[PDB]
Amino acid sequence: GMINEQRLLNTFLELVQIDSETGNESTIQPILKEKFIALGLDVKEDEAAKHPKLGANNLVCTMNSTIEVPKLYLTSHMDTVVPAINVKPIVKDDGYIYSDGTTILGADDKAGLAAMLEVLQVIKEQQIPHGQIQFVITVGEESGLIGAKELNSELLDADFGYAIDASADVGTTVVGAPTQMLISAKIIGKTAHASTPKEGVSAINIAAKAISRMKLGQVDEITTANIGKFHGGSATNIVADEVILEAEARSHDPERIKTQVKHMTDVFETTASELGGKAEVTVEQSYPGFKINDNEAVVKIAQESARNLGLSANTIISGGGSDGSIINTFGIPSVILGVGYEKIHTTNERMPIKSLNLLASQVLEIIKIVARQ
Amino acid sequence: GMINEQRLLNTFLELVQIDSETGNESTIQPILKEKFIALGLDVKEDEAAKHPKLGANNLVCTMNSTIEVPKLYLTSHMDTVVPAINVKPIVKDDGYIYSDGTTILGADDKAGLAAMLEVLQVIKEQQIPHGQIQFVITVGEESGLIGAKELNSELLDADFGYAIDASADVGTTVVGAPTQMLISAKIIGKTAHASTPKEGVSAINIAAKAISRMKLGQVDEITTANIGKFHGGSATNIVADEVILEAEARSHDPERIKTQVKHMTDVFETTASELGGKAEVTVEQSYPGFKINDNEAVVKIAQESARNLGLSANTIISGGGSDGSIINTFGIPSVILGVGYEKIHTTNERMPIKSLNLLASQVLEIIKIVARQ
Ligand SMILES: [Ca+2]
Ligand SMILES: [Ca+2]
Ligand SMILES: [Ca+2]
Ligand SMILES: [Ca+2]
Ligand SMILES: [Ca+2]
Ligand SMILES: [Zn+2]
Ligand SMILES: [Zn+2]
Repeated sequence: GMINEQRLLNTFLELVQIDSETGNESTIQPILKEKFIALGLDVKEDEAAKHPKLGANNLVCTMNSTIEVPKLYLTSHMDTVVPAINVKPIVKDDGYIYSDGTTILGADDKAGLAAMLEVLQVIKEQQIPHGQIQFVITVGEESGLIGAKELNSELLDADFGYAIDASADVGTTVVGAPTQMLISAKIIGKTAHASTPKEGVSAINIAAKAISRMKLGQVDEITTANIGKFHGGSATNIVADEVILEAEARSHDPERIKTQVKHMTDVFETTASELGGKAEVTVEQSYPGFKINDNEAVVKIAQESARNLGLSANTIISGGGSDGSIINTFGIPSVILGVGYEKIHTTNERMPIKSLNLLASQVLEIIKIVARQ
Repeated sequence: GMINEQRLLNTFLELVQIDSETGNESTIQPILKEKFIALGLDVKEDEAAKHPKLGANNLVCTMNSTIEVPKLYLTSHMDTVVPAINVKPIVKDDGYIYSDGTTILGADDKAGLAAMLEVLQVIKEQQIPHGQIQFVITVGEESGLIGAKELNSELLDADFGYAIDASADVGTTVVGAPTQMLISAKIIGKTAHASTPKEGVSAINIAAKAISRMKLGQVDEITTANIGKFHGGSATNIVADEVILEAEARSHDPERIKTQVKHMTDVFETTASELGGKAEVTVEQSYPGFKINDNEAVVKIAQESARNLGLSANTIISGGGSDGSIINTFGIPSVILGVGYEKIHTTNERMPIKSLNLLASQVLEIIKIVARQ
């Protein structure tokens, strides 16, 4: 075929053996920079390292057009979740790459990086004509898309592109994603001895009553909410005067997320006030939602590339975020390609070899389709 | 007049400055033993020190009759709550003894001990006739009446007596105290990503809903219940699969405490099961309740002693336990005398000097009244 399977596997295995836990990207980043320079790209850094939760700058690597056709970008993230120091990957007879059980594999997202490096090597050695391609390697994706948020957008020059970073089968494309917001609550009551409970106001009882009347779980077909953490109270014989709650909400409609966050806020505040306490609520947007139209070129090209390789060509809506959630806010239409990694963020993480081969073949195919528009 | 007020004050100050945080009674215990022996008492020790939460044995100190009249016992506890290392008491012009604000005072319960020692010294030096009196000095009262629970009851020989350890004005007598039970619940759900909440079952939602269904606070006129601790969940983006609740219940009716604890147990178990989780509920009796009939000799002698000293002579019901709650289970009618200590278990704890004088005078009067019967 086109891609070198043996080389792609070796690249992937090399990459997972470079320690890059999120916020500690300073080892992997110079190595990736030098690899993309070695492949003939002009590699530029932004100033993301200045952020105190990030260990190196983002990389924006540009390959000149050798044809005019559309300007493409591709993105993967160089960081992994914890624990991912000294990953010892094992290729098995079942056709899956595993960790040894002591770490994550870091297929999320070094499969995406291995796929990008293999494709450039294939393009070089076969002189495949192509348009302009940007390879955007981010830091801190696993700390809440922080590299993407600190990205110098003037370094980008693209009509559309692809985040190689969806939890879906290879050939499935994520065409929309939700807005996510964090909602935290501090519920204050009044301390008393537990024998004289009329002298106090229990923040545990207020928080429990609030939660019991709150729209939570699958709030509707396109909206979710979850209380992740509930902590409060020091002793059985004391009326609890403080509870801390940490929650989230997600929706694919911006008006529904607004209503849901206001709802949670108001339920906490008015339940606490009714029972003689008070609620301090604070909110933070993690990322904004998007939906790319089904007839946009970026979608149809993704689908054609899947069809050409005998894959589903399905388009789905994700339950969460990626760097494409942020890059979409720059006005560059972006969809998220299935990588086919499994059990990510756990020490059982694994990568099917056939999926790595197809992903690499798909990214090549996308570049060729864009090159013939 | 009869109690030596300065000597009483000096004895109190001496005792508070000997560290006896609960479980670390090993230093104060032999110091107290020598004081009781030097005042002419036969002192016996049990084997409470073998208990791994207790640092010394209880002391049972017996004073033979110099008359036949009823056999009395008096009890105080030698331990204090934390923080009570390096207590630096201050006697102020407003008529109160304070700490320096970095520790508790330990008026609870060294006011009781001081009162006892002074009364013994007045009896000795004035040759006041008396019946048999036992002075029962416990350890671990502040760890849940643990020394009283380890007490060798065959060392006791009394018709009735008094725990000098109530949060009430001097001349007020506690004639009843409730049953307290601890109830703890581990609520288990099922983990899932917060974007797909139907795949999981939130233990936070279950635990909150259970609490909203439950009778809590002032359950009725003589029954209380409190959720003191509520802890669960690790992250906003994960459906929480575990919550630990720690609760209590109290009642002056031993059947209503059982009904309440069954009610709480049943609501946890049925709510968990309904919503697809489970509830593990464990119960422990901290201490049993009692109520001494108001016409009993022990109550009438406490009230008479109070009236003789110009004090209210009220009888109340307490909100909590004491060593008297345990000693009553041995069949020795016991009521709890108001000590007049204030803001106990806090670094603002204080002792009115006038209350200390009246308490020592009251204990002396009770011994005299018993000696006439
Ligand atoms: Ca930094
Ligand atoms: Ca990830
Ligand atoms: Ca679709
Ligand atoms: Ca011991
Ligand atoms: Ca106490
Ligand atoms: Zn990823
Ligand atoms: Zn006490």
